[PDB]
Amino acid sequence: EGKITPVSVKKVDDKVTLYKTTATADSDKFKISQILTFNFIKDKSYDKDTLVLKATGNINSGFVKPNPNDYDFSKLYWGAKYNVSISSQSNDSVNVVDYAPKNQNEEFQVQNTLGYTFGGDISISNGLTAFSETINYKQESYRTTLSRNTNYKNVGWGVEAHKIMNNGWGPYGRDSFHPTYGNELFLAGRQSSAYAGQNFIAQHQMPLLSRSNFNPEFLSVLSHRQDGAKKSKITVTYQREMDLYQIRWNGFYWAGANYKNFKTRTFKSTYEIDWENHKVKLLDTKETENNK
Ligand SMILES: C[N+](C)(C)CCOP(=O)(O)O
Repeated sequence: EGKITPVSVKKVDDKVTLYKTTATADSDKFKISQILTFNFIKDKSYDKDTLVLKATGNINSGFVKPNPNDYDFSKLYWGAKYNVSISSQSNDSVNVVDYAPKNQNEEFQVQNTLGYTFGGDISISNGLTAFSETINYKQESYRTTLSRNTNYKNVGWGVEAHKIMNNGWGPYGRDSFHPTYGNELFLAGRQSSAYAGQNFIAQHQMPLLSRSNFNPEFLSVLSHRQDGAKKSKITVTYQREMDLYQIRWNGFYWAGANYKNFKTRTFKSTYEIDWENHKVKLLDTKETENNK
């Protein structure tokens, strides 16, 4: 649910003209917000039309705190992985050619610059030309990877829990497991004389992405061959994988268990890109849930 701004035009040289329009689609229910800025680059010195899409917005973590009254067993849900996907769903003249980030990255702050040079050259550099854009996001304790299904018409990224320190313990991940204590990701004490509901570390000691939200900044470059249809379809998906983290007292010690992607919340928008008129039109939005 949202709006699409009118198109703004910026004539660079006599060769290049930039056109921009921003679309916003939201899921109030899942607390996901997609802000999509389509930058069309018309370059007379290049035999292809270029589109630089910047995807920003918000994806809530889906965090659910534990019931403090839980005595011997308790659980909480946390935002373990954020997935953003872009797909060219029609028109064989259109392909996904470049993107940022373009490689795995576990730095606390991801910063990249994408530049377009007169003549068609796309360059991506680390840190913050006829056109330029940047991506900047914080992902402390998490790691960004390029989705396995990335190909000539598809690009995706995953921002997943990676190296999470408890106090000085760790690092722990979605898969860590101690032969005795299980996954200790958010376990406060192995022998705590406490209610289970009160034996997790505090929210402020957990990564911001795990208990708050993720503010994505991703860039995808689509190329149009200048032959065939002027319009094409594109889908943009924002998703969170929520893990069920639970702790239990067995009479002797505390042990933890993390169920990976136990709950999934997904928001997908479908737009029709009009490469001739530098506009986009919302065709559909779809909210989908998975609950194991
Ligand atoms: C914090 N931890 C539960 C992951 C490791 C053990 O801590 P502790 O029970 O020795 O205080």
